[PDB]
Amino acid sequence: LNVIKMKSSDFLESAELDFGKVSLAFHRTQGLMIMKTVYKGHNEALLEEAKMMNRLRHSRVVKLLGVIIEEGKYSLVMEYMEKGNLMHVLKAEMSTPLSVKGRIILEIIEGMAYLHGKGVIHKDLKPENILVDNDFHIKIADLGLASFKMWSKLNNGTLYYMAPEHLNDVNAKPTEKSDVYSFAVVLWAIFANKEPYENAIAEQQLIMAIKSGNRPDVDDITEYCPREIISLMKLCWEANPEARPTFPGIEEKFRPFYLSQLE
Amino acid sequence: IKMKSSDFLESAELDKVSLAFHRTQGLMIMKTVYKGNEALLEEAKMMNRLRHSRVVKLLGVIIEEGKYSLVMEYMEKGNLMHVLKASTPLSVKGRIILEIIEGMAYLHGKGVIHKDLKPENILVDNDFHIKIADLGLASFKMWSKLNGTLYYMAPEHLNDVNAKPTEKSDVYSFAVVLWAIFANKEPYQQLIMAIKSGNRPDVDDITEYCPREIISLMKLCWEANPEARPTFPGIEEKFRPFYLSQLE
Ligand SMILES: CN1C(=O)[C@@H](NC(=O)c2nnc(Cc3ccccc3)[nH]2)COc2ccc(C#CC3CC3)cc21
Ligand SMILES: CN1C(=O)[C@@H](NC(=O)c2nnc(Cc3ccccc3)[nH]2)COc2ccc(C#CC3CC3)cc21
Repeated sequence: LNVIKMKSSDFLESAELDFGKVSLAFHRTQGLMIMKTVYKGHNEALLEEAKMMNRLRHSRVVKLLGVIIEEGKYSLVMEYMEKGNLMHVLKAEMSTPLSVKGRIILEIIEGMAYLHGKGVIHKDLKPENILVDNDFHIKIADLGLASFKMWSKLNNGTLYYMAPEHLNDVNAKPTEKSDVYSFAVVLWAIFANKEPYENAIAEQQLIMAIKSGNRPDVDDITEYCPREIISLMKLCWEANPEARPTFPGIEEKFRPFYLSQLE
Repeated sequence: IKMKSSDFLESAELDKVSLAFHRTQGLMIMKTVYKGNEALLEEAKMMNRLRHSRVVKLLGVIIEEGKYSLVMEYMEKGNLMHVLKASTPLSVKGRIILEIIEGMAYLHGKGVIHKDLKPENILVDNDFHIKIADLGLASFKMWSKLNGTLYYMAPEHLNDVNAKPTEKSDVYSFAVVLWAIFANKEPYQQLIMAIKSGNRPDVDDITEYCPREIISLMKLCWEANPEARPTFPGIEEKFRPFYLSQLE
């Protein structure tokens, strides 16, 4: 457990930011980190959960660096991703070029393939959980703590990326195909530079529409997105979960396309 | 367009909104949208330019210490369905329909498609005149960004959230409002597919007297094919002489 134990004295300084009690801190040897804190006023179960998450080690997946438990105040600690999340970057003034968007897609695929390979279902894949560093590499995060059972309980949601089978039944068993659907909508957003379903009027309209087969508007991306990716996102958002490909399957389809046409 | 909290003498919370008494311009409804940019002011100014007697006027905005609020006209009797369930004379129901037509024709003339026309967005003043509102911020794009009845939604939008709304989308919603005005009640997955297949509010459940012309109008305006529906100027051309000779 010492592998994930951090102390306030390990950091030179920290300050609260304007979710929840999030702060930016400089670690004495490991650099800038983001800290999320909850006040409670049992700890060993929290530390083991942190140790488990810390074993998810892959270049495109957020590595939990450690936790701090002091004075009834409980913190998770991770590396600071300066450019924020994927949608923040997509909407930036600088228009992200095709070669970069293609690499982002491939890195998302790599990260999700690793997670599923480790038996991890994400359950809330979405642009907000795809973080971007200063060289435009990405890492997959779980900022809503959907996979942190204990740490989520201590703290006591867009539907655009949620698979239709989970619309109105969020307690159904999570599946790998649930994540593949989310990925399909992320693909669309990467080329649209925006959230889907802008012409929806009511939440009930949208939920029923998606369950009936409605999908993001492909006509918004045809002049930017290559045909191969449009075909890919259609496979990945098929209504039948078992008709959706695996992420290793997606990777074997997408990587040679990226290499010859995009890189 | 820009107001300050100091511009108001008194305020009391009203069943995230409050009724406030302005120093010079009188009673207003205030809603704090966000607690915690120039595009917001520009959008507010464009809404302020939507000046018509049957359309709610955005009176101003308050931007103070990270607190963002919209300020609009005060409509004493609440929304249309509240009034319908209160009894409204036929000549007043006819005038209300005509005032909906006027306000919607104005909005369409300005290029504004409402997209969520319904009794809750039709506000009634002390003298039973109406104004059209957008309480769900369907047209307030930038202010909505600071942060669900399907009975009135046209079938071309049911199960297709990507189709662009048009003037005829609002005409369908108007037809169902007509039914509600004389039924005095709200209408009606299984329902959605039924509506998309041609099911409509049951005219036979209107129990009070309703002119044939109004029965025919609501059937015309809720045609499944949007091109079979009239425009609001087309509706006014037919309805105003009817109101003037038979109802006023
Ligand atoms: C400090 N912090 C963390 O360490 C988070 N960790 C993770 O997201 C994560 N860890 N390991 C993984 C890898 C994985 C991915 C999917 C499923 C399973 C595993 N993610 C959890 O709590 C936080 C919440 C929000 C923020 C923020 C912020 C910005 C807005 C200001 C920061 C954290
Ligand atoms: C203060 N306030 C506002 O100003 C609203 N504005 C409007 O609806 C509007 N403004 N100008 C127009 C005219 C138009 C109509 C259609 C399309 C485009 C324009 N509507 C928007 O936010 C609110 C939400 C809810 C309430 C409440 C309440 C009590 C009654 C239950 C109040 C507001």
